[PDB]
Order: sequence, then C-alpha cells, then structure tokens
Amino acid sequence: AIAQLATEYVFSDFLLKEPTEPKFKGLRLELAVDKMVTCIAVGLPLLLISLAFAQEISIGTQISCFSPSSFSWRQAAFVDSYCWAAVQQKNSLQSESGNLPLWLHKFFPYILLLFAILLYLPPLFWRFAAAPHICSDLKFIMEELDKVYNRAIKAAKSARDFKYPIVEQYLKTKKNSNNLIIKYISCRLLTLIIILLACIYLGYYFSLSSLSDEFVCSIKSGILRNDSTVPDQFQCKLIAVGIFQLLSVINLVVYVLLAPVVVYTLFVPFRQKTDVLKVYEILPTFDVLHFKSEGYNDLSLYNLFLEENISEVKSYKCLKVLENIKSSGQGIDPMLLLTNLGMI
Amino acid sequence: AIAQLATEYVFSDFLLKEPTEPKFKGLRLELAVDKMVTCIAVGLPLLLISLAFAQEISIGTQISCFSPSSFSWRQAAFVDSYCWAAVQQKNSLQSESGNLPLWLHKFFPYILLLFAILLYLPPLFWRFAAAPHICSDLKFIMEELDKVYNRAIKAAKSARDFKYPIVEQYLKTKKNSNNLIIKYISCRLLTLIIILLACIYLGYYFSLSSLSDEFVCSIKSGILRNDSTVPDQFQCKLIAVGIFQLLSVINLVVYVLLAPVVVYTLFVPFRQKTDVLKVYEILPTFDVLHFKSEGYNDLSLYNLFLEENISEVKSYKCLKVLENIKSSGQGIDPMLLLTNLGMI
Amino acid sequence: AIAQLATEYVFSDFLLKEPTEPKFKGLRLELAVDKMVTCIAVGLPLLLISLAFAQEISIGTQISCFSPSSFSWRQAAFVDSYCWAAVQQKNSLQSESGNLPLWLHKFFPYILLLFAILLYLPPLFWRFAAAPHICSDLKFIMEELDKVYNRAIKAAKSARDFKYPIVEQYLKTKKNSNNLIIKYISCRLLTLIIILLACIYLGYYFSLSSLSDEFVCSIKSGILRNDSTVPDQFQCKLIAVGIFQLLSVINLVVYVLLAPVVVYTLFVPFRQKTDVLKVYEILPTFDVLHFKSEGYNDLSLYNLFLEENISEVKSYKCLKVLENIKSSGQGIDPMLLLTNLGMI
Amino acid sequence: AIAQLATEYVFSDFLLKEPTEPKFKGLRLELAVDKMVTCIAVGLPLLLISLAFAQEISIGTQISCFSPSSFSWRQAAFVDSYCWAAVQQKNSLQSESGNLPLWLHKFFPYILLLFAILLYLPPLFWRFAAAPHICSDLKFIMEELDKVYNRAIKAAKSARDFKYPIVEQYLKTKKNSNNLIIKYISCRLLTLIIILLACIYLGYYFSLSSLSDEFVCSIKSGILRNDSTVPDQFQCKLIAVGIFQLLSVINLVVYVLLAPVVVYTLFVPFRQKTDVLKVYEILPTFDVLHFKSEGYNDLSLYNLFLEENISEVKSYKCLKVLENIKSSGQGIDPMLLLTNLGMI
Ligand SMILES: CC(C)CCC[C@@H](C)[C@H]1CC[C@H]2[C@@H]3CC=C4C[C@@H](O)CC[C@]4(C)[C@H]3CC[C@]12C
Ligand SMILES: CC(C)CCC[C@@H](C)[C@H]1CC[C@H]2[C@@H]3CC=C4C[C@@H](O)CC[C@]4(C)[C@H]3CC[C@]12C
Ligand SMILES: CC(C)CCC[C@@H](C)[C@H]1CC[C@H]2[C@@H]3CC=C4C[C@@H](O)CC[C@]4(C)[C@H]3CC[C@]12C
Ligand SMILES: CC(C)CCC[C@@H](C)[C@H]1CC[C@H]2[C@@H]3CC=C4C[C@@H](O)CC[C@]4(C)[C@H]3CC[C@]12C
Ligand SMILES: CC(C)CCC[C@@H](C)[C@H]1CC[C@H]2[C@@H]3CC=C4C[C@@H](O)CC[C@]4(C)[C@H]3CC[C@]12C
Ligand SMILES: CC(C)CCC[C@@H](C)[C@H]1CC[C@H]2[C@@H]3CC=C4C[C@@H](O)CC[C@]4(C)[C@H]3CC[C@]12C
Ligand SMILES: CC(C)CCC[C@@H](C)[C@H]1CC[C@H]2[C@@H]3CC=C4C[C@@H](O)CC[C@]4(C)[C@H]3CC[C@]12C
Ligand SMILES: CC(C)CCC[C@@H](C)[C@H]1CC[C@H]2[C@@H]3CC=C4C[C@@H](O)CC[C@]4(C)[C@H]3CC[C@]12C
Ligand SMILES: *[C@@H]1O[C@H](CO)[C@@H](O)[C@H](O)[C@H]1NC(C)=O
Ligand SMILES: *[C@@H]1O[C@H](CO)[C@@H](O)[C@H](O)[C@H]1NC(C)=O
Ligand SMILES: *[C@@H]1O[C@H](CO)[C@@H](O)[C@H](O)[C@H]1NC(C)=O
Ligand SMILES: *[C@@H]1O[C@H](CO)[C@@H](O)[C@H](O)[C@H]1NC(C)=O
Repeated sequence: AIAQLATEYVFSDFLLKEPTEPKFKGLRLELAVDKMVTCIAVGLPLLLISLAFAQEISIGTQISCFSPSSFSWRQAAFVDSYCWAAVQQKNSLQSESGNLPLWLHKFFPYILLLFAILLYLPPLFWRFAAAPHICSDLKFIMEELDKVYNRAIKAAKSARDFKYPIVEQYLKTKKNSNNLIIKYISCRLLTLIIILLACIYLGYYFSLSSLSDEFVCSIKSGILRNDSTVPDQFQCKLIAVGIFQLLSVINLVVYVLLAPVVVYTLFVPFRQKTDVLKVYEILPTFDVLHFKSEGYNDLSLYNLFLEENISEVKSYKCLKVLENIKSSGQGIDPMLLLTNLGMI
Repeated sequence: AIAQLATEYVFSDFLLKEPTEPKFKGLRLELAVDKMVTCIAVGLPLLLISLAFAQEISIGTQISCFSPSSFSWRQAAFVDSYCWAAVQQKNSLQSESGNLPLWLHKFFPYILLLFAILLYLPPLFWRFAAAPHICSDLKFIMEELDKVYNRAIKAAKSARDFKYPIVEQYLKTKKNSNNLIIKYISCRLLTLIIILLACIYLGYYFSLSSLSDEFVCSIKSGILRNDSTVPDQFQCKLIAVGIFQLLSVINLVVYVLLAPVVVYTLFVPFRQKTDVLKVYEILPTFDVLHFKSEGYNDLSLYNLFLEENISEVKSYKCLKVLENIKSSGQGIDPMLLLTNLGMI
Repeated sequence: AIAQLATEYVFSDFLLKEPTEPKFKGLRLELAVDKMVTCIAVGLPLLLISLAFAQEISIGTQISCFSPSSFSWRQAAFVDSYCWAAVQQKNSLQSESGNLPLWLHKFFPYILLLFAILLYLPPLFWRFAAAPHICSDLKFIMEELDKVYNRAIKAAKSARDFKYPIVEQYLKTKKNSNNLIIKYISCRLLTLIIILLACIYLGYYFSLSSLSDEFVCSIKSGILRNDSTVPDQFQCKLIAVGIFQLLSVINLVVYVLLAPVVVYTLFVPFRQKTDVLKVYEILPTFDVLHFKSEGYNDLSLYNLFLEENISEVKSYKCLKVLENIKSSGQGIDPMLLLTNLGMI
Repeated sequence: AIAQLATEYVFSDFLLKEPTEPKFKGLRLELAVDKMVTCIAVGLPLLLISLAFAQEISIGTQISCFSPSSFSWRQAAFVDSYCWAAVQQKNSLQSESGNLPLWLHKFFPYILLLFAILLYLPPLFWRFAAAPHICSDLKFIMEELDKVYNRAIKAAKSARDFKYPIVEQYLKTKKNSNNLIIKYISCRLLTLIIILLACIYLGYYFSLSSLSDEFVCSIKSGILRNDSTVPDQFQCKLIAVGIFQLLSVINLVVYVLLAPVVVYTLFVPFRQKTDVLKVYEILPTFDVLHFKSEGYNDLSLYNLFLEENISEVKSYKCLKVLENIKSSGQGIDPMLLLTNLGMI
C-alpha cells in the first residue's frame, strides 16, 4: 500500500543503516549532507516507481487497445499484449510522437531504477574503497586525542597535588596527500552529473504532449497480414503515463533542489570551518597549532569528518564546555579542567 | 485489514521508536508534545490512505464508465482505463466542476502522502541536525548534576563523621546562543504552515459538490474520433470520492485541533516553568542561582528538555522527594539528604 | 482467518505488552482492571471488524444491485459501485429508512475503529503523561522500603550478636497533591463517556428494521438521466449488514457489562483497602503510622498501585509471611524476622 | 493449508508458552491437567474453524442459489449474496427446518470462536488474578526449603568434622484461607458449564436433518416484489454445512471426553496425595509434621502446585533419592545426606 511504501522509504532507516560490523562502532563514515543527498536521490525514484503502480492509483493493466466488439476476450488480450511488445517494433505501430515516447512510457520504471542504481554506485564505491582508511585514521586520531587529554589532566592533577605531537604530525602529513579528497570530489561530481542527466530525461518525459501514450497498433504481420476480419489497426493507450509524468516532474523538482546541495558539497574547503581542533589548543600537552584550512587536500575532508563525528568524544565535549565557559572568562581553563575530572 | 492498519499506526510504536543507537540511551531528544504532534500529523493521513482503499470499504475498481451493453468486457475496461488516464487530458473529458476536482479525486492518496512527508521532514531535520548537540550537552549536564550530588553527599557524610559551578556557567553561556531555539521555532513554524495548507486543501476538497466525481468521458481521439459504433461520450464516476471527502474532513478536524498545540509549542518561554534546577539549590556544593527564564534563547529549550527527561536522574529524584518533604518542614534538608544515602 | 484473528486479539498479548524500556522494569504502571477494560474496549471492536469481513463469513462484494439481464457484467459492476458511492448522494437513492442507515451500514468498520481509537486515547495519555512520574515515585518508594527492611534486619542481627521516616513523609506529602488522581479520574470518565456513546450508537444500529440495507438506486444523473435503455432504478442490498448488527449487539452487551467496571474504578477511595503498608508497621526502623485512607487524593491511587505491584518486593513478601504466621501467634515477629535472613 | 493449521495448533506451543517475564522463572503456575484441558478446549474449535474453510475442503462460495439460465453472472451473484444476508430476514426465506438452522449454519465459526473465548476466559482470569500470589508464595516456599536443606547439611558437616519452622507455620496459615481454592473451583466450574453448553449446542447442530442447509429464498422485496421476469423463489444451499456437522460432532466427542477430566479436577482434595513434604521430614532442621490433607482449603491447592513444580528443586530431588534408597534400608539417611554434598 501507499502508506507501507512511505514507511519503508521515508519513515524507516532506508540507506540510513550504520555499518553492520564492529570495525566502525559509532563512526558515520559519511557526512550528514552526503547521506541525505544519497538517500533522497536513491529512495525518491524507487518511491515513485512503487507509487505509480500502487493498487489504488492503478486502474489495472498498463495498456488497452479497444478491440472490436466481435473480438473475444482473449483476442483482445492478444491485441493488447502484442501492442505492448510491439512498442519496440517500429513497423507495427504508427504514432505521431514517434516510438521513443512509447519506449519511455513502457520502461519508465526501468529508467528510474537505473538512475537510482547509478546514484547509489558512487556512495557504494566510497564506502567500499575510501571508507575503511578514513575510519582507521579517524579512530586513531580520536584515541590519540583521548590519550593526550588524559595525560594533560593527569599532569595537572599531579601539579596540584615523549610529549611529542604525534597527532599533529599525522594531520600535517595528511595535508600533503589528496587521494581521499580526489575520490570524494570525483564521486560527488559523478553524482551531480547523474542527477543532471536524470533532470534532462525527466524534463523531456514531462514535456511530452500527453497524447503520445495513445498509439496506433497493427497486428498485421505473419498469417494475419492479409486477414480480412481483423481491422487494419487498433487504438491503444498506455495507462499510467500521466502518473509517470507527474512523478517525473516531482523527481525533477527534487533533483534540481538537490543539485545545489551537491555543488556546495563539492567545495569542501569552504565547508571546512569552525575549527574542531581549536578547542584542544588550551591543553599544555597539545601544541598550539591548528594548521588546517585553505587546501584542496585530504586535511579539509578529515576536518569535516572530525566536525561531524567528534561529538562522541568525551574529551572533546569537556574541552568544548570549557571553551564555552571561557566566553565569560570568569574562571581559568586549567582550573576548570582539573575540577571537571573527566578522564573517562 | 482495517484492524491491522489500526494496530500498525495507532496502537503500535509508529514513529515512537527511540533512537536505535548507544549514543542516546534513554534520552527522548524530542518533547512529548512535539512527538505527539508529529505522530498524529504523519500517521493520520497514512491511516486514512490505507482505510480509503481497505478491502472492505472498497467495492472494487476506482472508476466505472458504464459502457453500452454491446461493448465487450475488455472494451468497457479500455473505456474505464482511458478515462482514468484522461482525467489529466482536459480535451477528452467535459465535467461541470472542471478538471481540478478530477485531478484531486485521482491523486488524493498522493496528496495525503505528500503532506505526511512534508510534516515528517522538519522533525527529521531536527533529529539529524540539532538532536546530537543537545543530546551531548544534556548528557554532560546530567553527569555534572550526578557528580555534584555525589560530592555534596560525600561532604555531608564526612562532616557528620575546585568547587566551581561548571554546570551553572555552561547554562549561563547557553543563555546567549540561540541557534538551537531558532531551529526549533523554524521547524515548528514550518510544521504549522504545512498543517494550515493541508487544512486549506482538505476544506476545498470536502467543499466539492460531491457530483464532481461524475465526469463525461470521450474516447474519440485518433482512429476512433470518426468511428460511429462508439458513443460520443460515456458516464464515468470516480468511486471512493465520498470516502475521500469523509476522511479529508476527519483530517481537517484533527489538524485544526492540532494547530493550537503547535502554536502553544512555538511560545517556548511560556512553557519554560516549574524550574527543574530550583530543587538543586539546597545543595551546599551547588550555587544558589537558577537564572533560567524570560528569554528567546536556547536556555529555555534546554530547561524544557531537562524538565522532560530529568526523571531518569536518581539525584534529581532524591532532591525532588527532599523538596516535597520540605513542604511540611518537619525535618531538615541536609539531615534528610544524609539519611537518604542515594549516591548510586 | 477467524482463528488467526482470535489468536492475535484475545489469545495474544494484544495491548498487554509491558513498556519496552529499562526505565520501567517489572512495573505494570496500569492497574489490572484498567488494563482489562482498555484491552476489551479496544480489541473487541477491532475483532468484530475483522470477523465481519472474514473470508468465510463474507459471501463476496458488499453490495449487489441486480442489474437487468441485458446489462453486461461491467455495466452491472458500474451500477453496484455507483450505488456504493451514492449512499452519500441523497438524490441518487430513495430508501424508506432514510440515508443515515446507509451511511452507517457503509461506514460501520470506520465507526468501530473510531470508538477503539477514542477508547485507546485516554490510556495512551495516561501512559505518556502521568505514568513516568508514578513510576519514578513508586520505584523510589520500593527502594526505600527495601533499604529500611535491610537496616531493620541488620539492627536486629547486631542486637542478637538518621532513622528518619523519609518514605512516610513522602506519602504524607502525596496526601495533599491530587493532580495524578484528577488525571486518572478524568481519563476513566472520558472512557466511560465514550463507552456510553458507543452503546447508544450500537443500540441505534441494531434497532434498525434490518431492511434498511435494501435501498433503491438511480444511475440517472448526467448523460444517462434521459437515457431510455437504462431502468429508472435498481434494487440494491448492502450485504453483511446483518453481521454488522449481530456484532454491534455483541459489542453493546460487552460494553454495558464493562461500564459498571469503569464506574467502580472511578471510586478509587473505596478500592483503597487492605492496607499494604500495615505489614511494615512491625519493623522497629519504620514508624507505626499508615495514614492512607478516605481521600480523593493521589495517596489512594499510590496505595492502589502499591497493592498492585508490591508482590515483586522481597521485603514486602517476607513481612507478609511474618504477618500471616502472626495470625496463630505461636512465635515472635522480631525472632521470625531474624530467622528469615532475607536481606537480598 | 491443513498441515500448517495442524502445526500451529497441535504440534506447536499454542497456549503452552510459559509466562514471558522474569517474575515466574520456571514456574508453571498452571497444573498440567488444567493446561491440557484449556489447550484442547480452546485450540480444538479454532482448528475446526480453520479446517472447515481450508482451501482444499472448500469448493468455493458458502452458498449457491441456482439462478435461472437467463440470469447473468452478477444477477446470480446478487441472488446468492441476498439470500446469504437474508438468512436473518425471516420473511425473505421459507425453510422447513426454520430459520434458526440457517442462522447456525451461517454463524457456526462465530459460535465456535465464542466458545473458545469463553473457555479461555477463566484461565486468563486465573493467570491475571490468582497466579501472581501463588507464584510469590511458592517461590518463597522453595527458597525456604533450599535454605533449610543447606542449614541441615551444614549442621551435619559441622557435627561430622532461630531454628523456627517458618515454612511450616506459613503452610498452616494457608490451611485456613480458601480464596485461592475458591477461585480455582469457580473457574473450573465455569469451564465445565461452558463445555456442557457447547456440547448441547453441538449435539443440536449435528442432530439437524442435514437438509436444513437447503432453504427457499425470495428476492421479492422492494421494486422487485411485483417484477415478473424474476422467479418467485430460488433454491439455495449452504455449502460446508456437512463439514460443520462433522467437525461439531468431533468437538462434541472431545468435550464429552474432556468433561470427566474437569470434574476430576474440581475434586482437588482427592488429587492431593503423594505428600511432597513427607520427604523433608527426615531433616533435623525441619519439624516432623506434614499436616496437609483432607481440606477444601488453599493448602491442598498449594500441595498440588508443589507436587507439580517441585522437581526443579535440587534439595527436593536429593531428599527424594535419599527416600528411594531408604526403601532398601542398607544405609543411613544422615550419612547419605552428608555424602551427597548437594548444597548447590
Ligand atoms: C540519461 C541521458 C543519456 C538522457 C539524454 C537525453 C534524452 C532523455 C533525450 C532528450 C532529447 C532527446 C533527443 C531530442 C531529439 C532527437 C531528434 C530525433 O530525430 C532523434 C532523437 C533525438 C536525438 C532525441 C534522443 C533522446 C534525447 C537526447
Ligand atoms: C537540470 C535542469 C537544467 C533541467 C531542466 C529541464 C530542461 C533541460 C528541459 C525542460 C524542457 C525540455 C525540452 C522540451 C522539449 C524539447 C523539444 C525536443 O524536440 C528536443 C528536446 C527539448 C528541447 C527539451 C530539452 C530539455 C528541456 C529544455
Ligand atoms: C497545499 C496548498 C498549495 C493548497 C492551495 C489551495 C488549493 C487546494 C486550492 C484552494 C482554492 C483553489 C483555487 C480556487 C479558484 C481558482 C480559480 C480558477 O479559475 C482556477 C483555479 C483556482 C485558482 C484554484 C486553484 C487551487 C486552489 C488554490
Ligand atoms: C485552518 C482553517 C482556517 C481551515 C478552514 C477551511 C477553510 C479555509 C475552507 C472551508 C471552505 C473553503 C471554501 C469552499 C469553497 C470555495 C469556493 C471556491 O471557488 C474558492 C475556494 C473556496 C472559497 C474555499 C476556500 C477555503 C475554505 C474557506
Ligand atoms: C457517538 C455519538 C455521537 C452517537 C449519537 C447517537 C446517534 C448514533 C444517533 C442515535 C439517535 C439518532 C437521531 C434519531 C432521530 C433523528 C431525527 C431525524 O429527523 C434526523 C436525525 C436524528 C436527529 C438522529 C441523528 C443520529 C442519532 C443522534
Ligand atoms: C448504555 C445503555 C443505556 C444503552 C442501551 C441502548 C439504548 C440507549 C438504545 C436501544 C434502543 C434505542 C432506540 C431504538 C429506536 C429509536 C427510534 C429513533 O427514531 C430514535 C432513537 C431510538 C429512540 C433509539 C434510542 C437509543 C435506544 C433506546
Ligand atoms: C450455549 C447455549 C446457550 C445453547 C442453548 C441450546 C441451543 C443450542 C438450542 C438447543 C435446543 C433449542 C430449542 C429447541 C426448541 C425450541 C422451540 C422453538 O419453538 C423455538 C426455539 C427453541 C426454544 C430452541 C432454541 C435454541 C435451543 C435452546
Ligand atoms: C454433555 C452431553 C450430555 C451432551 C449430549 C448431547 C445431547 C444433549 C443432545 C443430542 C441430541 C439432542 C437433541 C436432538 C433433537 C432435539 C429435538 C428438538 O426439537 C429439541 C432439542 C432436541 C431434544 C436435542 C436436545 C439435545 C440433545 C439430546
Ligand atoms: C497474404 O496475401 C497477400 C495477397 O496479396 C500475399 O501477397 C501475401 O504473401 C500473403 N501473406 C501470407 C503471410 O501468406
Ligand atoms: C475521421 O473522419 C473525418 C471525416 O470528417 C476526417 O476529417 C478525419 O480526419 C478522420 N480522422 C482520422 C483519424 O482519420
Ligand atoms: C435529457 O433530455 C431531456 C429531455 O427533456 C432534457 O431536458 C435534458 O436536459 C437532457 N439531459 C442531458 C444531460 O442532456
Ligand atoms: C407492485 O405492484 C403491485 C400490484 O398489485 C402493487 O400493489 C405494489 O405496491 C407494487 N410495489 C411497488 C414496490 O411498487
């Protein structure tokens, strides 16, 4: 039913499932905006496919040819099925709009499924190629941040009663390499191109005259070519073509609204803001150097992933509340850190 | 069946599922009134869609055109399907009420699903954008309250046998920022606007003459335009239109009753009452300062979320019972706190 | 099938599911009588809806109009569907009993579902508004009782080898407030009113002549108004109306039997008997004062909830067996308590 | 399918599910004979309902009226559905056996479901009212038996290298109260009465002439009353009536065989034999006094429940093997108990 389809595709965790494995425990591995874009671009065409053939919206068979009254039920069924299979056969049918509109009307669900698959492909390539590496690197970075926070609080407590910036060096090295950012931009660009092509196709499909679904059909090949009792042609109409056009314009609207989001996603350096690591600069055990901005490198992408999935880090949360309290400046950062006692 | 739909949509945890993740363990992340509003506004139109096409209420096909007796079964089926697809084609049909009523009668399930999706969108935006931040902040606040309660009871026990207000400073800082409250008000306002538009549409749909479902249909395009055996027109009726109107007025009543709730929700500062933190003011380790009221800021929203999901805090429950006992004034707050022995 | 519906709605845990959350572990949060009343009042109309359209009891379509023999199958189907949709349209049909009986016959499942939803609403309001508070308070009370029992047995063992009545003070304070009892009485009263209205409706529906299901139908609007081959009217009958009346009288009987139960529930103070706390009065560490009776206050409701869900408390069970043994008076209460050794 | 129904209702744990809660861990809370009686009396009529309308045994529709050849398919369908709905309407039909046989033939599944529900009601009342109390009491009794066994074995080991009969006093007190036994006897008696009424109904249904399923039907009310082309009456037959009678006699046989079991159950004191507590009399720490027999009191019912669900007690099992070995008398009870070393 329509409501069942809605529950499956919008109100359920459709493509929102976290990786089912212990390797990525709590790691999104995909930005929220990218996940939203993929979920829409994939589950919208599927939802429209399901809707267009819902038991309520669908009168019945997808084509009716209006055989003569003399024709029996199965003769008329032969006519309808023959014309359905003959939309491909150009000789059999003669339609003013041509044969491409008939092909599109017959295979619209296939085309929507193709677009959905093509849009799901780049996210899958990301999750299967560049996701494990960033997952491992980000897990190491979070562990290093937790360890340095613990060491700093232990030092503060000892004072009240190595020291090498490994994480900073690793981030600096990431500043050079750009394979991950190149893959990310390539997959986003392919998604954008697929969306644009889908918009072109949907606009063309919705621009039809709405009468191209009606085509003339001739069961006059073979032994029936010179038969007399059979009329030379029939009036066939492809039902649900109006529904297809409505859903196609809906998908076109959604995709044109979505494309600016993908374009904004492509410009990762601009998105790289609100320095996540700036909060850690007040730790004595952490060097006061952010050095993450203004670069078409994997460093900006790692900064984005950190700003996305750093809320799970207790040390980061503690430092963030310390920073927020520092806005008033009533107290002192080391005193607040010592009082917090948030090692684990 | 009707009962199955009821069990799925009203008697089950439809959209009442808690976040399936360890990050939010026991945190609602959504006020009870907001959750009720979203659940109604989403699962009502879906329930009505399912009901309108239930196997019992539905006589059968959604349109019957009453072809002549001479017409065969599949000729009549062609007529019915053609008219179903031709509700869009204005030339084919001539109805007194126009063609918009026919469009609405055909696509009412789609319109209800659209309203449900549009009403579910703002809650989803909230849960995916502003929910993680408030979850982390509120978890930190609850942990700080538990820790300060434990410290105060330990101090009392030591007396019987830092001290910095970090949580108060954090709340004071939240008094300034307003991004969360702005997002909350924006999503509530969008929900209200969607509800009002849905009410307008449902009132218009229910105001129809009830005879607009009957339209005249002409299969007279193409080779059949000059055919003689076919009548110039047919009498088609869209079945289930009365059911659609009944369910639409039901949804209109529900939404007009719900809109005052959304308006009351928009006025969060008025809702900010029954100070949750007032109970903690009797703790020696906690400063006697509430400072949370009369502000279009995130502080009021945080106060609401606390008053919602603070019952899970053992320290808060203990302080609440101490406060309630203090109404008589027979005993002493520190003595009762020491006797309680409710560290964990 | 009928047996499947029975298993789902009477032999299964339909609305008998305990709260699926760790917050309420073993707490009913709903009295047994109230749960029985809600389960009946909700799952009876749903069961009757399912039964009335069971594949065995149902001959087939819900209306047959007996078109002339000259009419084709789909002409007759058009007639039947038109009349089904025209039960609303007063002009189309002319029935002796009127049009309200036809509306009721068509929408009886909707009306039963409406009554079920309206009866499920007050229980849901209770469980979502007043259940968390009573759950927290009752959990605290049980924990306090366990702690005082442990302290008393420890004192007795020490003798053989604070002391403040916090729980008693909390109960005394609950004696004043009445918001929970007011909500309980309001929800019970609304349930009673809904049940009475349902009884009125079912009595009216069952009082019909049983021939109102037969109505005269006229497909004579539009181009067919002046058509000659079509008869001026048809004889239509709404099938399953007898089944609807039978099930409606069954529901009426059940609801009239149930209403006295709801009225008895409304009088909570009378139900407040068999003092649960009287057993704890023999503990040296517990003050000898019950002070819970004869009040339209939340104290009586809390006493009811205690008498309901106190069997899970080992200390209460031990004190109950001590009390029962004290009926003979052969031994001594402190000696029996010491011998029991039931700390945990 | 038939085999699926069999698997669900006889070969599966239909109504044999243990209470899904930690409160009753391993406690039957229902005697084996009572559970068997309830399972049969409930799942037999449901199984017969399912069988009577199985896709294999069922030819098709439940009534066929044999309309004239001139009648079209949907005219005949109208006739059949009209007569199906008119079995209630006495004026419409004229049958030699009357109208009650037709009512019974139409609503036999409803009557079987009613009997199943009425037979399931007393067991449900028991499980929801008197089951928690007996569960708590019996758990306490088993814990006391385990503790006294442990104390006795510890004393024996100490000798080789309070003392109050709390459980005996509790059982003696149970000797007085009779509310549980009264409820048990009342529910068993209601089950017996329901079974007898079901037997009466099934005997009456099976005693029919087998031709009462054939009734004369007249679609001659309304505009068709004076119509000429329609015959004055039709020959309608209610299919599956023979299957209903066969299954009804099967259920009658099962219920008459079952009723003696219920009568034997009612006489609980006679069932109270094979003293379970007699084995514990050899323990030095346990007083040598059974005092459980010859009483219409809850003590006999508790003895039955003990004899039912005491096999789970390791101490009871050890004492039972000691008793069995004592039949030969080769050894000594205290020596065997010391050698067993079965504390836990
Ligand atoms: C997904 C991508 C590939 C879709 C590409 C656009 C498709 C949908 C449409 C839009 C415009 C279309 C073209 C419009 C006009 C003509 C001229 C005609 O004589 C042959 C077909 C041809 C050449 C069409 C082929 C298909 C076409 C290119
Ligand atoms: C992503 C955005 C830009 C998509 C917007 C949809 C645009 C591309 C659509 C809307 C209407 C469409 C046109 C409608 C009709 C025709 C005439 C046909 O003989 C060739 C294709 C052509 C010229 C279409 C090309 C694509 C088109 C211009
Ligand atoms: C969800 C929102 C967009 C719904 C907006 C209201 C819709 C349902 C209805 C209510 C009143 C309607 C209008 C009423 C009157 C007219 C004048 C007519 O000559 C053209 C259509 C037009 C202009 C209608 C368009 C659709 C309309 C605006
Ligand atoms: C949220 C609340 C205010 C909704 C209440 C429903 C209101 C808006 C509905 C109920 C009846 C409706 C009117 C019914 C009939 C017409 C005539 C038509 O030619 C234009 C629209 C118009 C004028 C409708 C406008 C909207 C309307 C006034
Ligand atoms: C659930 C509640 C609202 C149901 C209320 C009772 C319903 C079922 C029935 C019972 C008696 C009925 C009334 C009986 C008589 C008349 C007089 C007639 O000229 C108009 C309808 C009217 C006024 C009926 C309206 C509907 C009615 C009130
Ligand atoms: C909860 C209890 C009291 C419900 C008992 C059912 C009662 C209320 C039912 C049973 C028969 C019913 C009556 C049957 C017939 C008519 C005639 C009609 O023109 C007006 C309604 C009226 C007068 C009904 C009113 C309600 C009624 C009296
Ligand atoms: C479950 C219980 C209520 C069933 C009771 C027995 C039912 C099945 C049957 C068995 C015998 C039957 C009775 C036999 C004879 C007559 C005399 C006739 O002129 C009216 C019906 C009446 C009075 C029957 C009513 C229904 C009846 C009582
Ligand atoms: C539990 C045991 C005793 C049930 C045995 C079934 C008995 C009660 C059945 C079997 C045959 C039945 C009888 C068959 C026929 C008739 C004639 C009818 O006009 C009145 C009922 C009457 C007289 C039935 C009464 C009940 C009956 C005697
Ligand atoms: C049909 O008859 C025509 C007559 O002109 C002939 O040319 C043609 O070959 C025939 N077709 C078949 C399939 O026999
Ligand atoms: C139908 O016949 C008419 C006669 O006036 C002619 O004008 C029209 O073109 C014909 N239509 C078709 C589709 O051949
Ligand atoms: C039907 O014919 C009658 C003849 O009196 C006329 O009044 C009426 O307008 C016609 N109806 C239609 C819909 O053409
Ligand atoms: C049918 O015709 C008879 C002729 O005697 C008449 O008495 C009766 O009222 C008519 N019935 C209807 C429903 O018009």
